[PDB]
Amino acid sequence: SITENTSWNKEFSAEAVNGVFVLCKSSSKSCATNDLARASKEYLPASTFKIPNAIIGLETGVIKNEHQVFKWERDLTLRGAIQVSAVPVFQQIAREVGEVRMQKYLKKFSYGNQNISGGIDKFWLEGQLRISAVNQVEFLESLYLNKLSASKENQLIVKEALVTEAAPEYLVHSKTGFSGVGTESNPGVAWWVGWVEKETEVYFFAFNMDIDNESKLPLRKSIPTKIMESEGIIGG
Amino acid sequence: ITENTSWNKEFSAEAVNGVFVLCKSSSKSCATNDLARASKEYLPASTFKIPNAIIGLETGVIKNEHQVFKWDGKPRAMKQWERDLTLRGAIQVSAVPVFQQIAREVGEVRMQKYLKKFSYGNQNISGGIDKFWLEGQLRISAVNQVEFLESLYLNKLSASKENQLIVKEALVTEAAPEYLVHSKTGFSGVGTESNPGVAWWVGWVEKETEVYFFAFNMDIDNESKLPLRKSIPTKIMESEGII
Repeated sequence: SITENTSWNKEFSAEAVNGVFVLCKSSSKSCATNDLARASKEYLPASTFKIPNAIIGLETGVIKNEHQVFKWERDLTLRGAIQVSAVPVFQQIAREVGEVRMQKYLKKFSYGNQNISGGIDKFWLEGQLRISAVNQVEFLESLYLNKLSASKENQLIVKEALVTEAAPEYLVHSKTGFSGVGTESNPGVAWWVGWVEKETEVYFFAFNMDIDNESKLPLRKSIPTKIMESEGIIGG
Repeated sequence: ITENTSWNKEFSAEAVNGVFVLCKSSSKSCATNDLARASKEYLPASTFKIPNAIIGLETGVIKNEHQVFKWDGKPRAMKQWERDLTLRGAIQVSAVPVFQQIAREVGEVRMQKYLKKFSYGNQNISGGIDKFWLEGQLRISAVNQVEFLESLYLNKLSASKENQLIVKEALVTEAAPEYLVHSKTGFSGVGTESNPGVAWWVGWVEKETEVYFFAFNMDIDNESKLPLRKSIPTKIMESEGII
């Protein structure tokens, strides 16, 4: 069940932006958001698509194993290619997977509008593919639980590649995305999605915002952090 | 495996008797400050949580990656262990009573089998099923730790690849887009001035597309010197440009 917390709008206003945050404790049955309408609106996933693309890459055999090196401006591991800008790597993966297989996996994953038109190597960046913050949480929860239609091994491999913060009792798996800086009337979209394991609890999250100014990009992390901090998740 | 006498500099200041073993790419290319001590076997103390976790998973004693080890509200030796812990948490805070109970459930026969498969030190689990790695006769060298960890990195242990991956994520301690560290500390206790305890730091570092396996141990008779198990090897690694 998802509920609306309009008091969270203060954190978007303060900084002057239009966006949404979805935060779920334990499971996607217990979620809250600043804006119910926008929580279900679908946007270009941009680099958040590397999550399903890597899983599909591994399942189809296009990516050999966790230790494959993607050789070149620099050579990258799977983790490095996900965490850094590595355009050509994932373009090459998508072309190798192919449209029929890509379409079949997005069906199995219930990934957004499942519309991959616009070119096999750019549909998630300039094409027709769209996904909501709610659908991102649902997808990430399935991954967490090894419930996607993929081997547990491959789900595990991608999950370690997504670790971004680590402490003994606090672990964060996450991924950013950004379609580009658009204009005030035709803004781009920026994302931060993932999950936080704090002690024995887990929190799934998905954030997106409209971006029409290059200087606003860091808000994709700061706004969610501030909201999570207010919920008591960050530290004590 | 060559010996690097220049690395002794890092141990000289603190009068530390210890050894560091560092291997670039594979265990076929290693360096150490003390060739003799590199193969000398010591109590693994909490570094044993690595094989123990894998064995707990393989035998079904540990259900999966999301198992919660519930605290019963009864006193534990460390306040940091007095709470519900995940598998990763229990490893990271080195929650001894959690792993003692795992060991009991695994049992002597299964434990012996897996230590043989894993080529784990002297494979001597005498001393009581819940204390052999802490005060018993089990002994492993720094070189053996590097061999074992490399197997784990490569998914080559005789355990499911899923289970090896689960334990690998539980060992992550430092994360960045192109830098990742998997590691585990150990500390047997302070022994005596005459028969000192041992402290350990073991693990591996992924930097860009390279991997480095490492194991450190030292004699310890004063708990105040404990951070040197991380600081000495960190200084050696940073001086080699592993940062």
